[PDB]
Amino acid sequence: SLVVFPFKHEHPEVLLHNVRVAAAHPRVHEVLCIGYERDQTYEAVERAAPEISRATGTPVSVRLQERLGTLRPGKGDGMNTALRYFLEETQWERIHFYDADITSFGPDWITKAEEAADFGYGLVRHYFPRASTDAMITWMITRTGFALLWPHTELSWIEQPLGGELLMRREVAAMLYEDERVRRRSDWGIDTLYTFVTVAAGVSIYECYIPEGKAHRLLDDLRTMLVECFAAIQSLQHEVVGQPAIHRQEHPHRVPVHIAERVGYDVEATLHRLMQHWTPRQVELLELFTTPVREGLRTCQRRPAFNFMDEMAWAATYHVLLEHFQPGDPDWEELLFKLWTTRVLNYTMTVALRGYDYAQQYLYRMLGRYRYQAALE
Ligand SMILES: [Cl-]
Ligand SMILES: [Mg+2]
Repeated sequence: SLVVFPFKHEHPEVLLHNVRVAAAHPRVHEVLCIGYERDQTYEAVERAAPEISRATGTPVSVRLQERLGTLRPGKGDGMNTALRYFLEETQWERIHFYDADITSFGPDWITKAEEAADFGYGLVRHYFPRASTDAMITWMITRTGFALLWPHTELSWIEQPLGGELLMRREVAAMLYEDERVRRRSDWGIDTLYTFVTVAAGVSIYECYIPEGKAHRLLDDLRTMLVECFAAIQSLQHEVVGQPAIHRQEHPHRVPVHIAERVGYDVEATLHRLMQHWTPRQVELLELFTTPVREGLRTCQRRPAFNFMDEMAWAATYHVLLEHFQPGDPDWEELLFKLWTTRVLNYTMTVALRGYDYAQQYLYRMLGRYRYQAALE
């Protein structure tokens, strides 16, 4: 089996450790790191490779991501390049991906996925305990989209559709490398595409729970990712899903305390950020949205406002966005950012602040309400 770690700008020791771990695992045939560009991290790994290959008996290689897609050159190009390397330079049966920034990696992650594949699953997704204000792109953008657009499918049930930890069988990887929609997503949209396409193709999915968290590197640092993940959904909005998928979730443990109590984003800076980067055009664009959202987002010019951005309003807003949002347009991008920011704040003050369990229950019930609403059409 091949284990891939896509990396951009990571601390070498961090990644090297993970490579060590995967290299030492009895079911791993080869390790490939897939870099954005030849940098500090890249050279550090190119160098350590031999010492590690001798120690473990496992080939270890670094390669550069090639431009296989047509959006921003980002993580999608990396993953896809690894897909190509996997299929064209190796004859291994299964491929894993794990983020490079991870600091809680262990052999048991590899084991759990390998054993689930042995059981018969086509794709294995690792999911993790999250803090109640973590993964607001996942919930408010991805899962919501899937719920509103394909309410009868397994799509909105996928726990972490944006997660980069997974395992594919050779044929699944091949199908994905063949898909033009997949190939195109060179940017942060890659993960959404793997999720969408594997489910749409009727691959059988298992999600395994990693009880210890996912420890990696820690609101507007997220802006590109927000737009690109929203773009991905938008680009798929006309696709049809023509078959069911076997889909099963390892039962989750109670969240660890240090994760439930993890700090979270900066509320003050977020509120302040809602009042910044306005332009008249942003203000004319709001004309496209419903009155409460329009009035709401406009008030943010003078002071932060978010009570208006409830569940229903978010869904309204989502539909307007689906139809009018233009990736690449700086005013649309900022506007999506503000809009999503208010939703996040709303969820934080009216739901998350009521407690971990409450917030979790709320999120699942939200998706359900969205599914039912969409199915009535
Ligand atoms: Cl997220
Ligand atoms: Mg990260």
